[PDB]
Amino acid sequence: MSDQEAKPSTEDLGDKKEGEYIKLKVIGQDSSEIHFKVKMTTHLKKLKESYCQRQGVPMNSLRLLFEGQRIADNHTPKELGMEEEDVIEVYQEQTGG
Repeated sequence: MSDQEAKPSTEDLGDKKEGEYIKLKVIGQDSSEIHFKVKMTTHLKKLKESYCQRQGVPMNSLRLLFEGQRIADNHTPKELGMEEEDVIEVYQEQTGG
């Protein structure tokens, strides 16, 4: 009733232990914690796209930011200052409705 979530699109569900990548975590306002695997030299769009894919919500509904800076696509974790945790904060801001 009154839901705005679609079907969760799992991009990856295997090779959790067998791989050379770290596991990041995203904090959602709806008390949601998603864990996904990624490398430190990967694009930042993959981080945001994976998080929204698992939830099944519109991209223009939640804003992802880190330490006050904006996260784009051609950005790198080493540039934004992402450490071992790689955890990003999300804020609910629907464009109109």
